[PDB]
Amino acid sequence: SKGEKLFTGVVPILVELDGDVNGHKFSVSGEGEGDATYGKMSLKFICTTGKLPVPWPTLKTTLMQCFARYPDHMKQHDFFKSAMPEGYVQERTIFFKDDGNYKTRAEVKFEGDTLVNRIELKGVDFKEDGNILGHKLEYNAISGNANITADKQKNGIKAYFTIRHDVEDGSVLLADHYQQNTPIGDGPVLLPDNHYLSTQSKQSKDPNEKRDHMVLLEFVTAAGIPL
Repeated sequence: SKGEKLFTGVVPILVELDGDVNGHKFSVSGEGEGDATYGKMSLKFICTTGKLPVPWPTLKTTLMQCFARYPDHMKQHDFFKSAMPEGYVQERTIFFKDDGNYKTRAEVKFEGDTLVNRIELKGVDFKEDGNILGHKLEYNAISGNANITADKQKNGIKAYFTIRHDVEDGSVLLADHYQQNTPIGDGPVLLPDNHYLSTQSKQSKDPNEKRDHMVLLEFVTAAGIPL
């Protein structure tokens, strides 16, 4: 696809998130640049409705795998880039153990020159005193592997992985992600063989930013097929 070509230089990123967890509505915008050759994303995320009613780290996976660096020999398995510019739908259920789940739906596509990630997120039945709504999560960078497999009956892909979140009482809150992605356009796409994306994240704060925010630097690289 020509879509792989759309990603050879640096690409402006816009992220929009409409959320709702146990009623508390919130919104997060994100702005930055992705440079897929290096697998790099640099982004700043702000909560535009005031304080964020969940921990940022729990929103990280939801807030562009099209920006991953596919080794040249794996590039026949790059579904994300093949779907562009029409984009793809990315849905997830994220099951936090001993607490509620988030259901998320997003469209990742080009709008003019910009890569837009548009998200609806929705969580119910969380514990008002659990470690999410009571803000009891530590603020660490989330790294790990997303495990990809073709889903040919749906012309797209699925992923599955578990993020481990360090809690403040010294414990671990496990978050099981079940992902499904399906192409928005009707063009041909690349339906990969099994592989994973390796993410290396660096989370920080702009000190002079006074709004609730998260500053991210990400590196994502595809792997698990040898040649």
